[PDB]
Amino acid sequence: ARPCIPKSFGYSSVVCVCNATYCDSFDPPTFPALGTFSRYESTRSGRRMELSMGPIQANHTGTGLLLTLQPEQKFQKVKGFGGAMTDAAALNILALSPPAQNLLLKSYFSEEGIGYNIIRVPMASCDFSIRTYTYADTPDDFQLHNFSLPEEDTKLKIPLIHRALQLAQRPVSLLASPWTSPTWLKTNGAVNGKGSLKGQPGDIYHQTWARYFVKFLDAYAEHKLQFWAVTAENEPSAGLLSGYPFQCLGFTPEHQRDFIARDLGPTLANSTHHNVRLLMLDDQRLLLPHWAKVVLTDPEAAKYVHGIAVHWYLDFLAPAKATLGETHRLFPNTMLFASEACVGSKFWEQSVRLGSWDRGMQYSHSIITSLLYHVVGWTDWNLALNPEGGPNWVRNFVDSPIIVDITKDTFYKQPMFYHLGHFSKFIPEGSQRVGLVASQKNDLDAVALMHPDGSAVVVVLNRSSKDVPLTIKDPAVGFLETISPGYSIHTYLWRRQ
Amino acid sequence: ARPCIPKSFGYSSVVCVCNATYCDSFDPPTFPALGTFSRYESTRSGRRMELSMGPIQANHTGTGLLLTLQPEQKFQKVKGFGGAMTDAAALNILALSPPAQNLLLKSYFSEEGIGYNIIRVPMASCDFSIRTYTYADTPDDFQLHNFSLPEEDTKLKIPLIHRALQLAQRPVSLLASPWTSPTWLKTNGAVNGKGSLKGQPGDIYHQTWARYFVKFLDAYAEHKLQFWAVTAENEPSAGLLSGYPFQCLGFTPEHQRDFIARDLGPTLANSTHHNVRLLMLDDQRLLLPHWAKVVLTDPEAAKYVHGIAVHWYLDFLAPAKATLGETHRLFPNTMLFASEACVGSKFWEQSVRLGSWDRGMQYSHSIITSLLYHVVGWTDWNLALNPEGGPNWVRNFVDSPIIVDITKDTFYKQPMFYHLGHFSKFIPEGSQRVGLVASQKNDLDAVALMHPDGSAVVVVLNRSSKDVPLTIKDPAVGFLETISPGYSIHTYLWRRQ
Ligand SMILES: *[C@@H]1O[C@H](CO)[C@@H](O[C@@H]2O[C@H](CO)[C@@H](O)[C@H](O)[C@H]2NC(C)=O)[C@H](O)[C@H]1NC(C)=O
Ligand SMILES: *[C@@H]1O[C@H](CO)[C@@H](O)[C@H](O)[C@H]1NC(C)=O
Repeated sequence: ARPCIPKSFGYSSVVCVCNATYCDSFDPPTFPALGTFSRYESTRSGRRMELSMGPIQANHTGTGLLLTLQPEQKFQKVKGFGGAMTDAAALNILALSPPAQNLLLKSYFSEEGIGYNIIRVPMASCDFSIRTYTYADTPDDFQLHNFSLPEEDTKLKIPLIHRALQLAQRPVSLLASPWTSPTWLKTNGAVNGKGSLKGQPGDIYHQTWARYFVKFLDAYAEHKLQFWAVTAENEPSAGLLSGYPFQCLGFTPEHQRDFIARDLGPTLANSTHHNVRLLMLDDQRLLLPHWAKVVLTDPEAAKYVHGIAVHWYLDFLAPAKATLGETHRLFPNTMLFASEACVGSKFWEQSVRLGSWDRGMQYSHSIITSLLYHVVGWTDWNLALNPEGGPNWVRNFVDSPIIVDITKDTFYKQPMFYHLGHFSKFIPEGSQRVGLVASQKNDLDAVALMHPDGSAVVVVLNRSSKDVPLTIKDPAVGFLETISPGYSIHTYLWRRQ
Repeated sequence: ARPCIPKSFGYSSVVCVCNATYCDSFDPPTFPALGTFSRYESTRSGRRMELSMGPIQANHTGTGLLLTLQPEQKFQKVKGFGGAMTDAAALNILALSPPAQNLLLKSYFSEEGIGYNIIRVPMASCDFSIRTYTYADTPDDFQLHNFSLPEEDTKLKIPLIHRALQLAQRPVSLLASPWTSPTWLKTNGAVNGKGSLKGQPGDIYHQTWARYFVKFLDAYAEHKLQFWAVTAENEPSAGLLSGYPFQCLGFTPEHQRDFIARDLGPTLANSTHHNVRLLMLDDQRLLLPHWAKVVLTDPEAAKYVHGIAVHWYLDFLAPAKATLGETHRLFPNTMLFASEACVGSKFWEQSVRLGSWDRGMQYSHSIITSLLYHVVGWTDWNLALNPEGGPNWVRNFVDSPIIVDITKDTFYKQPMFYHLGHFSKFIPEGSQRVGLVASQKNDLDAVALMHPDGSAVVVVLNRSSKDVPLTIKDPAVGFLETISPGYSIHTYLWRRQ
């Protein structure tokens, strides 16, 4: 329907401007006849998910690199893509006037949008909140009667989550992650810094931290929202580092293991939410395969765990083979899921860089790499932030895909947003990654998956400056002749039958 | 040269039998000397455009009826006259022996015939086809790889058009019209029934439908044929009716308006055929002025519409003033044009009355009405039918100026043929209707036009049983004393210098 309204801010590309009466959107998707492919392009130079089409001819006039689809080579199945509804995000969003709010949600969740089917939901305050609270801050309340939900959950997170699910293309799943417990179960009695839970797994401190997990669940359920999964903690490696500034609860791998085993798992198991899946190690990729080795090799924990959740900090190198690769090898039946990613901390980079293509590229390179190493789903950090890059009670240190300019009632869509969309919109839940063979060495990143209905989808990223001539072969349909422009991103689709 | 060979089938008048060795034909056209007028005469009693000549008098003594030419009451200029090359027609025409054919084509297109200067051409199958087909029946071919012309076009319609042009000496203009789009573009997936273009204008369905016109014109260009104009759709209103039996595609006027502005207009504009004119509403009179108001008050639609096309059901009433007149008043610069007419649609009447005089009169009466109300030219329906009024695949049979009996290798020219001829032969493209006031109430239908060379033509029709004596005054030259025999049609021509 409506194209991108560009705006430069002195970066290598532009964002797209939406206010309360215009936003760039998509038409109900079409499915071109067997023999016909669809392409979506976004370029640094300015193009933004633009639909074009062409032939899958059975001749082969292309003499460069070949990408051969190998549909019989079958890999993991996809949970889906989304991002987190942090206090920050909820606040920045409700700054906007209601019509702007809807153009915004639609952008993320609608078919006119990019089809998010996941929302990560922090359990009380995190660094991206305007205050440090938990759901039971009243002291020595061990059976949890003053367990309540603040204005924050009741007015901000929850009604937006409802609206998000109304607009949604597809069914949406919900993920929870606690940052810190009530401070009267902490070795340090403080929402941050080197301070774990009190006593040892099994004891009453440990048993209450588990009941809070259940309570959060009942509480969100009165408002009629069920969770697909919860993480055991967000970033527990962090609570062992003295002077950690954000809300954090320490857990050595050995500690998480025994906690899940004796407390979290059994408590969850015995409750009406026994179907909510538990995820472990909600923390950085360099903590694997070790953390997995420790938690899962003990039978009594492992039987509760459904997946391992990881974090991409896109400012840092971290070899996938040695981390995720090795992790799948050691437990091929244990799913890998990416529960947070963000970029913007390099001290010398503005936290929010409006129209940064490099950052979009970094995003996609990260998701592709993800799926080539067995990952079932990728989840962004904040849905929306301000131009400073907040509101964060400690410091802005990360960008976001949508930035909200409250003073001008407009909001902007970063190259990030579209580099994500090239995946989330075209890989429904149930899709399965399938083989895809390069004919030769190439400066491109590629990935191929297969829709539920059995149609193909291949994302191609170019991070070099040079254009790249490319042929994608599909054994059933024939050859798809194309060029992949420098600094670009294509998502190709087609029927196979 | 050769006169009509008459034969009767028990109706009020005769047909002119023609075969492979004989057909009634005209001498090469001449002009009356200044001071003399020319007459062509057709009568129920058997005279078939008989040529005679007589003097223009200096003075006139009388109390009887007086038609006064008003050379300065200048009105619409004239595009011309012709008829439609439907599959049915081509098929009938092409099933006679070759010399039977040439004679049939010359009957319509030569100077020794009635010199048609328009052929309307259906873009694929109508109800006067023997099979349903589009040019793009492969489903979801949004790119129209498999767009093409089947035999109906390539061995029937085109060859016959080339031959028709060859024989014609006035330049012939072609007009093209689609009944249905491919079925994958339509909401109901059928060639018939309530249905329309999917989605909304500016979308992919609408963009394709547009491209289809251009492909259409591409293909006909490759066979060295250019079209003067196309219609936005044949009988759009019909596509809006539950149960509709034959090829169609339904537009509300808003739909048609928006389609024209957003898709059809631009697409034609950005192509080699931009010169091709575009006519809106290829439907019945009662839709005016409404449809006219809806399309023509939107300037993004108006800039594309070169005129308004109307269908004339002769068995059926419409008030000329409240329809055409009013429309001319609102849009004097959008030409009215008649794209179709037929007799024998109405449920209770026979499709073919061979030799029906009553039918010819119904023709000229209403072609004169057309001219009186700013219609710039006229296009009959099927050039040739069979004695059933077909073939037609929903059995939607109706009459035709020429009826072909293949078992006898013989075709029959009807009163309609000559009734049309009285106009088509004597009103070259560029003629301008002028005023003609009567001196008193009277049973005649008349019309006056001036040719491009400056000389006069007046058609006089008598639908009463009684001879009317009358005089035509033209101040430049004098008086024509004549009689309109009862149940007759006369065409008069004279120089003015
Ligand atoms: C076609 O029509 C012509 C004219 O009607 C027919 O020839 C005439 O009819 C009879 C038969 O010989 C003769 O008395 C006349 O000499 C003919 N008249 C003229 C003007 O030619 C002829 O029979 C028909 N042709 C065919 C092939 O059936
Ligand atoms: C369309 O046309 C091409 C070339 O003429 C042909 O090889 C192909 O098989 C056709 N496709 C379909 C779907 O009919």
